[PDB]
Amino acid sequence: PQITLWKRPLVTIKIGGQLKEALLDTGADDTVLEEMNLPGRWKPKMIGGIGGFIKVRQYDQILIEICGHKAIGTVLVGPTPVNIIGRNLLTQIGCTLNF
Amino acid sequence: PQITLWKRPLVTIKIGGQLKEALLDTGADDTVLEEMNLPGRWKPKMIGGIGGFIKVRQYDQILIEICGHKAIGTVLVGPTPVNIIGRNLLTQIGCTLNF
Ligand SMILES: COC(=O)N[C@H](C(=O)N[C@@H](Cc1ccccc1)[C@@H](O)C[C@H](Cc1ccccc1)NC(=O)O[C@H]1CO[C@H]2OCC[C@H]21)C1CC1
Repeated sequence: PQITLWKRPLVTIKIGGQLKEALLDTGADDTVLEEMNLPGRWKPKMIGGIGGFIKVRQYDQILIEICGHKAIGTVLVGPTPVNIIGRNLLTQIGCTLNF
Repeated sequence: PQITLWKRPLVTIKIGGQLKEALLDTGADDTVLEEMNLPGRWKPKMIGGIGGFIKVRQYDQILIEICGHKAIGTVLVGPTPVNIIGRNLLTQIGCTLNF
């Protein structure tokens, strides 16, 4: 679809069998989700934005469905204020910016 | 144009008569630029991100050209790690997400 930017570009995602709301974020290299208990091994990581860094758990090869479009990649999980879909998964669903 | 997301969506902007590099960021409500000398009145403001809050100067009704498209709006100036163009100006240049 086409998403305008008058409001935060929030969409429904399906991950680990659960539905969540997430922000499509072209300014994010990586995808960061609010605290959730995903199964499997993970690696510690630190992610930075405005204000500093937070500690996250990095999970590899996680499947996420974003408005019916499937993507598979690295998902970071930690105390983020909002679920963020980053470029690593937005490239996979064929997302572009247009103006 | 149409911009894919394999690389960071960095563009050249013109502000206060100066050229800078900035990230087109659909996950940002507001536009935040690194420390710089902008003309005009300004107000102290606080903006929060993934790591916490930073102190910024809010400049209102600032002209900025983003890849040839003129926007006039609010620009925050402060210790951000990267220059970010947020939705407040992306809407003015007609930017949408498409997938
Ligand atoms: C490699 O480094 C990265 O990719 N870092 C990513 C990251 O932080 N990206 C941000 C831009 C960015 C890019 C590189 C370095 C610093 C800043 C932005 O895209 C996402 C962020 C989401 C958000 C956070 C708190 C509350 C609401 C929304 N938005 C934001 O901070 O916006 C500020 C300014 O506008 C205001 O509205 C919303 C909050 C306010 C993190 C996700 C992986």
